[PDB]
Amino acid sequence: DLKASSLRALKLMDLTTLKDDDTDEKVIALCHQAKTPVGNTAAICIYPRFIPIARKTLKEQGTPEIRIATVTNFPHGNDDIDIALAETRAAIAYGADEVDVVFPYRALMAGNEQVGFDLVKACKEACAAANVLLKVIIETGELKDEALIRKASEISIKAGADFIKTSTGKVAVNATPESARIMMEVIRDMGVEKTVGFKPAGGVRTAEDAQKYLAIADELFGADWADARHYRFGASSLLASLLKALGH
Ligand SMILES: [Mg+2]
Ligand SMILES: [Mg+2]
Repeated sequence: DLKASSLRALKLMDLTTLKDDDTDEKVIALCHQAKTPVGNTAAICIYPRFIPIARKTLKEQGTPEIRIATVTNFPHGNDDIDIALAETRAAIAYGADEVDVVFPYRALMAGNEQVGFDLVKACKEACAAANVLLKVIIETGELKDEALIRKASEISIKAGADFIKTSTGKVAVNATPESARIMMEVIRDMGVEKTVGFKPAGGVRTAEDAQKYLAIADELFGADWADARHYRFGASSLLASLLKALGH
């Protein structure tokens, strides 16, 4: 049923705005939108500079349980660990609940597996010390090949990713059911489904597509696995489509 999958998907959304024209007022509006008439999203995802006003806004409307996710090393996934760590420490100091860091995928495409491992591990150590979850964006659209998607997923998991996420939403190709299945198969094959969640992101716009992404999760790990600690939708306009499927 689409309605059951849509409500489920809504409660798993990282409701996102990551735009050149973002403003405090736009993030405040996103916070109000996260408190939907059928329930709250799992989180918002915003640039780090909007975290403090977002936290205040979420608290004052009585939804402090809507988590605050942000992005670092974003969107480029450069291989400078000092910079990626510095942005991650800034995100923490701002008040992030979760940091979505971009894996250095161009370095991996060049044959360097080590910098990706160290970059994820450095950011994880900072986040873990602050009780902040770390998601790792591997950019499946640029990786393109299934072997590289598996490898970037494997490196991120071994380096301590709490989530692996398909995409930044800033490149030509983002989440696809094919890329989602590959990444979830890595979680399954590595036996880390209890400690590593999955997050399709970018281009996920319809309730029909959200249903397909959850179906893959249900198929691989059972219908009870995809909770907020283990599954998120990185999306924006998807919320309107999920609500329309629900009667709002
Ligand atoms: Mg470099
Ligand atoms: Mg070393």
